[PDB]
Amino acid sequence: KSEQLLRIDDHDFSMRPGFGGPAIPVGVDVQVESLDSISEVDMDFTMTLYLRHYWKDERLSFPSTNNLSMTFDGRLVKKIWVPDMFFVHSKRSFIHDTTTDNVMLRVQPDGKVLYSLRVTVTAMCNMDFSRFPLDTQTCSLEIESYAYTEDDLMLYWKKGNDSLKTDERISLSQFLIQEFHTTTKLAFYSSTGWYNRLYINFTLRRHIFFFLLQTYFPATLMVMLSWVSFWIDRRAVPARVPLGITTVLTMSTIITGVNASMPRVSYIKAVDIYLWVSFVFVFLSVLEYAAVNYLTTVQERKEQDTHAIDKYSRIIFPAAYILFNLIYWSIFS
Amino acid sequence: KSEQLLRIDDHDFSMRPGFGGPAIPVGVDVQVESLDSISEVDMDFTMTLYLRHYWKDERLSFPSTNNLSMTFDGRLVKKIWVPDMFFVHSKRSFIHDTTTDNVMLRVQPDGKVLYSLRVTVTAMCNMDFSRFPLDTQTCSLEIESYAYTEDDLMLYWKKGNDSLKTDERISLSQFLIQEFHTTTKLAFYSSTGWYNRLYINFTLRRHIFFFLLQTYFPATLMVMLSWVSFWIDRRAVPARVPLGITTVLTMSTIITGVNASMPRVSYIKAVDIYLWVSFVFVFLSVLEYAAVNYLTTVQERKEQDTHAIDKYSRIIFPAAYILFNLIYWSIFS
Amino acid sequence: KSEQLLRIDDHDFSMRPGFGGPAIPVGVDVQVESLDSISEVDMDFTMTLYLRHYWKDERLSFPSTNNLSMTFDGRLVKKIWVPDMFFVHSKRSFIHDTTTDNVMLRVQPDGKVLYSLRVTVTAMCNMDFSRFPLDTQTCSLEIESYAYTEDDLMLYWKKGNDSLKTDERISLSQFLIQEFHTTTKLAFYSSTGWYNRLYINFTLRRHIFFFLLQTYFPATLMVMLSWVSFWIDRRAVPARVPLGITTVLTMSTIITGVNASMPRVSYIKAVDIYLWVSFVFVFLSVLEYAAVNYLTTVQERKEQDTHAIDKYSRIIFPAAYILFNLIYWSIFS
Amino acid sequence: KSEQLLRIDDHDFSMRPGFGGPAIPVGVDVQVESLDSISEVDMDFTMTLYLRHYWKDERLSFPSTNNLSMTFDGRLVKKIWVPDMFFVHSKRSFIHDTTTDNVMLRVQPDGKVLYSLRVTVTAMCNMDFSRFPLDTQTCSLEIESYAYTEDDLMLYWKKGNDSLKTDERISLSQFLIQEFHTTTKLAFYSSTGWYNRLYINFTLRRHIFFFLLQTYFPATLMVMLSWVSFWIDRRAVPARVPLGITTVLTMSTIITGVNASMPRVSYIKAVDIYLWVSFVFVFLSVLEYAAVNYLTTVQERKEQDTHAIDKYSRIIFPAAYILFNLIYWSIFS
Amino acid sequence: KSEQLLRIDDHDFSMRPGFGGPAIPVGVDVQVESLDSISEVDMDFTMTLYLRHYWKDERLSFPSTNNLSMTFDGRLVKKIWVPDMFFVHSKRSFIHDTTTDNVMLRVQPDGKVLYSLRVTVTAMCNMDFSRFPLDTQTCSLEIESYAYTEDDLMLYWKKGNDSLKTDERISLSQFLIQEFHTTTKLAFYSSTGWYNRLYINFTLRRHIFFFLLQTYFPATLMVMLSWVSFWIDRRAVPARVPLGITTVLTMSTIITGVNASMPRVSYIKAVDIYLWVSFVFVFLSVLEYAAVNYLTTVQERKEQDTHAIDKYSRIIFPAAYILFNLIYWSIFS
Ligand SMILES: *[C@@H]1O[C@H](CO)[C@@H](O)[C@H](O)[C@H]1NC(C)=O
Ligand SMILES: *[C@@H]1O[C@H](CO)[C@@H](O)[C@H](O)[C@H]1NC(C)=O
Ligand SMILES: *[C@@H]1O[C@H](CO)[C@@H](O)[C@H](O)[C@H]1NC(C)=O
Ligand SMILES: *[C@@H]1O[C@H](CO)[C@@H](O)[C@H](O)[C@H]1NC(C)=O
Ligand SMILES: *[C@@H]1O[C@H](CO)[C@@H](O)[C@H](O)[C@H]1NC(C)=O
Ligand SMILES: CCCCCCCCCCCC
Ligand SMILES: CCCCCCCCCCCC
Ligand SMILES: CCCCCCCCCCCC
Ligand SMILES: CCCCCCCCCCCC
Ligand SMILES: CCCCCCCCCCCC
Ligand SMILES: CCCCP(=O)(O)CCCN
Ligand SMILES: CCCCP(=O)(O)CCCN
Ligand SMILES: CCCCP(=O)(O)CCCN
Ligand SMILES: CCCCP(=O)(O)CCCN
Ligand SMILES: CCCCP(=O)(O)CCCN
Ligand SMILES: CCCCCCCC
Ligand SMILES: CCCCCCCC
Ligand SMILES: CCCCCCCC
Ligand SMILES: CCCCCCCC
Ligand SMILES: CCCCCCCC
Ligand SMILES: CCCCCC
Ligand SMILES: CCCCCC
Ligand SMILES: CCCCCC
Ligand SMILES: CCCCCC
Ligand SMILES: CCCCCC
Ligand SMILES: CCCCCC
Ligand SMILES: CCCCCC
Ligand SMILES: CCCCCC
Ligand SMILES: CCCCCC
Ligand SMILES: CCCCCC
Ligand SMILES: CCCCCC
Ligand SMILES: CCCCCC
Ligand SMILES: CCCCCC
Ligand SMILES: [Cl-]
Ligand SMILES: [Cl-]
Repeated sequence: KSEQLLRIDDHDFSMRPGFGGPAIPVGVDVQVESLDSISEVDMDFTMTLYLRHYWKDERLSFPSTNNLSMTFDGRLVKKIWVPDMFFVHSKRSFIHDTTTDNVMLRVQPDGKVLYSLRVTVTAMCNMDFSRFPLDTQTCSLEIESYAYTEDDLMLYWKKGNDSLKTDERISLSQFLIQEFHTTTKLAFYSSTGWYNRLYINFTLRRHIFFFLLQTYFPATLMVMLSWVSFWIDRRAVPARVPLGITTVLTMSTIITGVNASMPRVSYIKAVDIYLWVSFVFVFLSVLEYAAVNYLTTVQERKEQDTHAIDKYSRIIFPAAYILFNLIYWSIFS
Repeated sequence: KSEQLLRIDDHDFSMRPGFGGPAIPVGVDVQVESLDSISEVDMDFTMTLYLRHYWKDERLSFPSTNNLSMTFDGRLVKKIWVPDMFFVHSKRSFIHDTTTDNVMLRVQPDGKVLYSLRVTVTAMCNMDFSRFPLDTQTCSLEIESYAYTEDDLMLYWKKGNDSLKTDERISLSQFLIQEFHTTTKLAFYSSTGWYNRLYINFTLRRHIFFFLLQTYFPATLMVMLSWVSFWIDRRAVPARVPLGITTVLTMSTIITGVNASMPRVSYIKAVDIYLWVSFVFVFLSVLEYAAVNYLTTVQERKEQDTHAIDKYSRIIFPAAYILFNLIYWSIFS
Repeated sequence: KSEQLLRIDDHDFSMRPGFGGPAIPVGVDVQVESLDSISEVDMDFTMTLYLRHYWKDERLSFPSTNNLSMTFDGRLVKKIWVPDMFFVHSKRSFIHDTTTDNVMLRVQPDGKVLYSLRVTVTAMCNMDFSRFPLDTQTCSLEIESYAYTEDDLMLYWKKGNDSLKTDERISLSQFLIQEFHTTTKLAFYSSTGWYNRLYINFTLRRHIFFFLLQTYFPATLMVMLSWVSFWIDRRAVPARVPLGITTVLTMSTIITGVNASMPRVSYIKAVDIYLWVSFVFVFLSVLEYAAVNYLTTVQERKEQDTHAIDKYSRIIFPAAYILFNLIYWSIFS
Repeated sequence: KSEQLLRIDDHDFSMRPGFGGPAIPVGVDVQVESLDSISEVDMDFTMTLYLRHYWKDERLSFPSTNNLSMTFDGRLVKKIWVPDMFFVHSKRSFIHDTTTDNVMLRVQPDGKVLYSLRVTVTAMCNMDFSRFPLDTQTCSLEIESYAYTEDDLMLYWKKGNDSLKTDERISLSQFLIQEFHTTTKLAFYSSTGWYNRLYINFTLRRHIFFFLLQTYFPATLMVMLSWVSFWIDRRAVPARVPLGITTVLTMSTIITGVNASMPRVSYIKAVDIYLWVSFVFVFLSVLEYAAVNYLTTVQERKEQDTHAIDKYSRIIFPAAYILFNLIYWSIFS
Repeated sequence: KSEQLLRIDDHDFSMRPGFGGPAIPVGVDVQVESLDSISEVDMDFTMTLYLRHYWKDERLSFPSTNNLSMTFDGRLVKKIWVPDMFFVHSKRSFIHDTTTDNVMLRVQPDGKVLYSLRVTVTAMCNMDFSRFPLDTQTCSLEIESYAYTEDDLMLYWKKGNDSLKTDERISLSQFLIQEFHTTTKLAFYSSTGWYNRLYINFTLRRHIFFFLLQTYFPATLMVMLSWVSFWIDRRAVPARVPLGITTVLTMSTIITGVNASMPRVSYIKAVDIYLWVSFVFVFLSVLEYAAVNYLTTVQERKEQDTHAIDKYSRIIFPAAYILFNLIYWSIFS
């Protein structure tokens, strides 16, 4: 029996290696396999990865006439001491178990141990949509020991920034992913003390041109279309009135359609500001002709060429819209 | 073996400490990690948190030449007595178990015990949407012992209002969160007796300006647009009629779009009252011109300037709308 | 050890108390905590409740110098006999287990037993939507023994109609709940025999005024709007035609919007009958003017005041609509 | 102990009864409790039912002074041999376990056994939507032994067609259910040999009148409405043009609304053919007036009653539409 | 006892057969039962299948007077050595367990073993939607050993390309499936070494004609409809203006409806290019008449047949649209 080469029953494996003395160092490496999904309303993301641990335990040393190591599956884990890592700020997680538990332990003749397992985790990520669709988001995944403070267990990245590897084909449907890197920081709990925490960081961006074409283009086109009435004969009332009211209806249907396709976030975003300013411009173009028609009727009744209001509007409306665009795009980049 | 320092087999751990005498006090602290989601149709919310217990048991005392404590994981829980807390009015819950069970027990030389675990819970919260979107909601999470009355177990907050801590970055996508605090109250069950119950309370609010811009603004603009026809020449029938009917169509499409984007709650809310009053105003503006056209035709036929009805409507319609707004906003704040 | 006061190993607890003789009576009480959700497309509902059992077993009697009882958690259940209740016509269910299993057993010195547990269940409820939105639904939850016929186990409500309690704040978002009560009935299985079955009954109703305002009001308003054309000068063709076609478009958009907001049930309901009759009325109002215009043109061509058709339509259309409303509301209440 | 009346430890229950000789017959009965849901996009359905097995085993015979049988729950199953049935072509399934496992075994003095359990299963059902909404679908549920060929285990329906019972109130929201019956057939696996397979068959149909009223009626009405322009004076251009373009807009909104409410199946169905032919008819009615207006203008310019094209169109359009309807309804029933 | 014919307690089954020498070959066969679902937003698919393993182990040989084999269920798996296969790049998986675990082991007298189980798996599949709806996708499922390198375990397809079988009725609702085949490739891990990997490959295609009819047809029809205005008398302003603005509204509603029915992928696809070019064509047709009306008014005022712009537009617009179509369909096939 291979489990008799390790004196399992001759040691108390409820205590850590080196108990009573200096803390035992534990090194960590991570390989990220995929990014599975992201939820903008609930503000979280899901990832699948391999987690690997390295440490030494003299109680597991065994004699050998060669330098070959022994390999075990998950059934040995319950018989020896292993580190208790957990994911901070997570919502749910599990360890894969088909066709059996995806775990393993490799033991060297001198007592060095490698511990490897495959896991899927869902983690929280606070997002800010004020600048949508030109926003940028930063997310992180955090790893910590549940029960051992830094006086008993010292947790660190085994090879610095070389400890993190990512799959060549990692992708998300609606985002671009960039800038993976690692950091570390100490955390304090008033109940028990100081703990080491490890971080994996990355950044997300959107495809700007899709949103420009889908949203900003039609609204600008409809605003430009409302200016055509300034060049039409003021005596053609049955042509001037329906044009304005139909332009208002078209802009309203565009805004409703755009609202139906964005994530349901109930606060003001940049694209909403652009759309409602455009709507106001279209509304004012109808008030202009109402004033022109009333004044012309008054003059004809009193008495019994282009009106000045049309002449000024032909210049004033586009200049104001251009100024609004300059200010908007200088503010929102 | 560390489990032989505690005389596990020398005591009956199916009975409570102090059995037969006064009740044993148990103190509680809570740390809230995140708020995960909220469901308005099903009226519930989900939270993740750390739960900690404090009590003393002389049967667990052990000799020591120093003042160091001993730490165990979840496997020891089945061998000793622990308190049986549960969440009142919950729908589902679970204890996190990656990479192992997130539990631990720390025992002092004199028998003081700390018991800590990490849990996620979904709890019910009755909501009232009568004043939407200006409504305010209050929710709570409740903790109680399943099997021990106040004569056997005395449950209390360990440090009063200092027993509750919340994460600095706790947030929800569509709500603002404020005013966390704790309370206690006694509950009675006719089957078994009186029990102590603990409460965690907080309040939720919406972003008002988003809803004002998205709903109240377009409806007011369309009502103001329907008043333009009162200043148009009454002889221009092919201009007056299509304008009114198209305004009615536009208002209908706005209301349908607004209904499609709110939570599916099937009873009358304040925003519905505002929208349908505006729709009635638009309808009456079409009836007005129908009457004017009929009377003018009658006069011309009998026989073979501005009509009085237009002159009065130009004043009467805006004043009535202003009065309705004053009453509405004095009632609904 | 408290489990040695009961002679656990001295009895066969695979057989029922009173084996070989008359059936053992088992009394039941229920406390309903909440109604969690309802699904109209799948026709089911979800409930959380406390289930309590009462019976006597002389094998569990123990000596005592007082009248104190002994209390145990769920670990003792596997060592003694307990009744095997299950929920008939259910789709899924589970027993709550945080922070431990929500079970308990209390034993009196003379052998009386109380058995209590907390459970969540989803149950089927056939619904009929023919009279929507004026429909009424009745639902029930059913409890039965899996393996014991009425000759071996007699199941009954412990205190008649006083055995059922409901929470003061029980509510559903889109329904009103009324008339909780209990019944019993015998059921027959050809495979094994006769069994006792217990029932919990209640009734659901909708908020009528919300549906009246959202659906019936706009359709009636549009039908009334289509009658305006009967009072407009027949010589104003460019005013009469667009009005009718735009009214048809508006009614179509209303019907599409209403269809989008009801539960996806694919058979004919009362509100559909009302909407499509209104649509037919609007269609006929356009055919009327087509006939008038053709006849006037014919007369003028042959040759080279109000037409009779308008005069009759002004009376005939509203009277027919009123008659339809009287018949409809006498049929559907 | 009742388990000592059966000599459990005196037999090897890893082998089948009658090992080494002729196959053991196993009879099956089924009672269907409900149909829980159906998914048209994923093509599957869910059912809850009772499964019962009958066979004889002389190793379980016990002495008795009467003819009473002994009843056990699910804990005995692991100690004896039972048949290993599984559901072919299923996606997921489970056995109900509240308040305990819904299993039982009854043993007669001579060794006859009844084995009963309650289960929920989701099974695949390939569907064809070419004739929607006039399509008919056939589904089945299949039962087979996992590890025993027909040489070792003979599986059959215990009472032929009387072995299947269904609940009196079984229903689905959007379908009608008819024609339950059973069949059997032999299946071949190249890896291990021949196996017996049992089938449960049924048929589904839709409510035709709901779909006729919701889809076919409005499209026919709009096609008939487009024919009104053929009777309007050709000199009234501002009446003829807007009518045609608005009819096109109305038909487009109807088609979009209809597409939004059907199951998302991306290939051509019969109702799509009807709708797009109607759209083509409406388009041609606008081209007709364009030609008429151009020819009239040409004649007046050259020079400086009803046109023949209108006279022919008044006859030709309805006859072609009637012919299309005759062919369509002769093809699709 | 059949488990005593195999000397279970006489061997260490924590080590592989042939330990210390050449690697043990393991052959694999696969039978695919169904394709359950596909998710375009999350980019994954789900499959159900049978997995079979073949290898030899002399430690399991048993004496026999015949050539009959012995069959066991899943309970024996924990007592012997079996291969540890897992699915690479998967998100979730499970082994079916109704009415018991769907596993089995067959052992020949000379020690040959067959190991069979039924499993469901969800796997990732990166997709590219640039050419939608004319895109083609390729997916794969991958199988690998968790803990044994190629020096200890040699994994291969048992019968080459004959090792893969698929069900005759495999189908997906929205895709066509073709070209199943197998491959193999070696993979390298810096942590442990080289491993053998097996692949199952297949291809997916859409139904082109459904998308052509639903999207490309209406847009082309509306572009052709906008050209009618070039043949209408330029003096009929109240006919020319509303026609153009209503055509713009119709095209906008078509585009919104089409966007609502495609998978929510936020980057530019081929069908979007076609739709927005068509929208631009419709917009330019309105600018053309604005210019014509202004020039005619200027000429009449100065002074106090067909205009040249209409004559050129009647030719220029269709030729440009035809050229765009030729380029588009030569690029996108
Ligand atoms: C790894 O590189 C990143 C690059 O930004 C840096 O921030 C981080 O500190 C580096 N970590 C180590 C351990 O070198
Ligand atoms: C904590 O403060 C809140 C503030 O409202 C108060 O209501 C509550 O009673 C306080 N509880 C304790 C234990 O002081
Ligand atoms: C309880 O009251 C209801 C009231 O309708 C009645 O139907 C039922 O029979 C009563 N049951 C008992 C046990 O009294
Ligand atoms: C049961 O009746 C159906 C009726 O169609 C028939 O097809 C089937 O063969 C019958 N089966 C038996 C076992 O009689
Ligand atoms: C099986 O056939 C496919 C056909 O494309 C080929 O690519 C593959 O290499 C073949 N594999 C074997 C093992 O013959
Ligand atoms: C509330 C946070 C600042 C946002 C201010 C936006 C103002 C938008 C006005 C648009 C008027 C149509
Ligand atoms: C039913 C609860 C009181 C709500 C009353 C609202 C009345 C709205 C009338 C709107 C008419 C258009
Ligand atoms: C099919 C069950 C009876 C329903 C009959 C409704 C008839 C509705 C006709 C509406 C015509 C527009
Ligand atoms: C592709 C399978 C045959 C379906 C043929 C339908 C043709 C529809 C033409 C409709 C033109 C508007
Ligand atoms: C961004 C990837 C290349 C896509 C270029 C498409 C340009 C579309 C222009 C449409 C104008 C209406
Ligand atoms: C007995 C162990 C208590 C652990 P704790 O103080 O709850 C901190 C957990 C996160 N590192
Ligand atoms: C034997 C224990 C019964 C507990 P109960 O009377 O059901 C009250 C549960 C909530 N504190
Ligand atoms: C051996 C027990 C069989 C029970 P059955 O005859 O299947 C009836 C189950 C519902 N009371
Ligand atoms: C060792 C048992 C193999 C069973 P198999 O040949 O995979 C057929 C399974 C369906 N009846
Ligand atoms: C001790 C075993 C480590 C395995 P690993 O190096 O993590 C590679 C897993 C995939 N074949
Ligand atoms: C209309 C676009 C002008 C603004 C471009 C960016 C200048 C800051
Ligand atoms: C139109 C807004 C007037 C009401 C503002 C609030 C006054 C009570
Ligand atoms: C228009 C409503 C009249 C019908 C009311 C109810 C009379 C039966
Ligand atoms: C317009 C309906 C005529 C077709 C009915 C069915 C004749 C085959
Ligand atoms: C309008 C269709 C012409 C293009 C067909 C394909 C030629 C490359
Ligand atoms: C919004 C412009 C109105 C014109 C009156 C000067
Ligand atoms: C933009 C309209 C200005 C009115 C002319 C004073
Ligand atoms: C929120 C500031 C935006 C200002 C608009 C240009
Ligand atoms: C609603 C106003 C009607 C006008 C008749 C006095
Ligand atoms: C608001 C219309 C009043 C009619 C004039 C008496
Ligand atoms: C529907 C009314 C038509 C008028 C012909 C008498
Ligand atoms: C309702 C129209 C009747 C036609 C006059 C005979
Ligand atoms: C289904 C009967 C309704 C009749 C309409 C009044
Ligand atoms: C579609 C009909 C066109 C008329 C030209 C003869
Ligand atoms: C249907 C239009 C036919 C044109 C007359 C020859
Ligand atoms: C887009 C065409 C405009 C006409 C001016 C030459
Ligand atoms: C397409 C319009 C061209 C204008 C004539 C020069
Ligand atoms: C992305 C290239 C498409 C060009 C349009 C013909
Ligand atoms: Cl006009
Ligand atoms: Cl006109």
